[PDB]
Amino acid sequence: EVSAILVLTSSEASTLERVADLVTAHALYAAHDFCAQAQLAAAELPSRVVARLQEFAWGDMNEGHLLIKGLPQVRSLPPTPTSNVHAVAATTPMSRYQALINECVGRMIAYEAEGHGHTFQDMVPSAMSAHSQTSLGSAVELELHTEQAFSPLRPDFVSLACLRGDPRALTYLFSARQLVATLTTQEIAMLREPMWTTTVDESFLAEGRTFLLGFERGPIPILSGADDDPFIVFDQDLMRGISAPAQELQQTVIRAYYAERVSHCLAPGEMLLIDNRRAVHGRSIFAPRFDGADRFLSRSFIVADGSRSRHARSSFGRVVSARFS
Ligand SMILES: O=C(O)CCC(=O)C(=O)O
Ligand SMILES: [Fe+2]
Repeated sequence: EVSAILVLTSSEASTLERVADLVTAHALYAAHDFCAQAQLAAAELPSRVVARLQEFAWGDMNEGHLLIKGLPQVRSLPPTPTSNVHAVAATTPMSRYQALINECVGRMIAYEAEGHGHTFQDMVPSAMSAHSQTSLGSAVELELHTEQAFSPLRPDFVSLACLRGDPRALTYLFSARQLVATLTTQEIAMLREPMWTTTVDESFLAEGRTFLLGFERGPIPILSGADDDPFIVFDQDLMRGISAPAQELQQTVIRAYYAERVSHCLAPGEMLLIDNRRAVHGRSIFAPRFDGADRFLSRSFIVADGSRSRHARSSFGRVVSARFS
């Protein structure tokens, strides 16, 4: 299991519910005002909660993730949308609770090329099966990855709030610290070498869309940073080793992930913060019904520094333009 857990008491959950009334702007149509109101209102959250979130945000020895339990109950939840294009989560009370927690940690951001720049994306099963694929997506394991491995503007954190869970849908987490503990000195040194080229994810592609950084990037290393607190960039579908040993080292990371990954089945009222520099994530197979009661998460992204993406956004805008990813 996860172990890095923050459990809100009923009094803390009640304070959070009250503080959410200070966030009144439309999350989709006035994203910057919505996020700025959440950042200001987050000062009213219980100090014990704020302390834990700031410690996690600092990063040093943070475990790669933070699971938050005991959020106020999801009460009049609409049916789970059958597609992930509606942005239903963005108008629920859970999205306000998620914004308050997010804005303690850092600045919320969105990407034009990822779910049409929605402040909160609906993470719901897709019935879609493209040419290469032999299954709709939930029918296969979502492989270990860091979010936007190809992009220097990738989020620092991935935020997932659970509206409806599925008991067979396990979220898998595996930290860069867990990886390094299983490797030899030589494997660690090689993972720190720029031996992997990156490719823009197919979902980021569009007619007439050109990326300033091109379609193929790198070579880049898989590991970087401090020896005792390494950062990881990984994605087997979008990363190709420049040589046979670099390709074999990707397999070594995958085997270590299967051996050491921790799992958690997200349930209503829970929120998971993933440190996108310190951990990789994945998801098991599950069997959605597309009946209105399927697994439904609200996903959002966090960056420590909004100035790093200013060149890619408009003034008082929260959306990174596609060509800059
Ligand atoms: O469905 C999950 O548990 C995680 C999905 C995922 O890859 C994400 O949140 O980026
Ligand atoms: Fe992901």
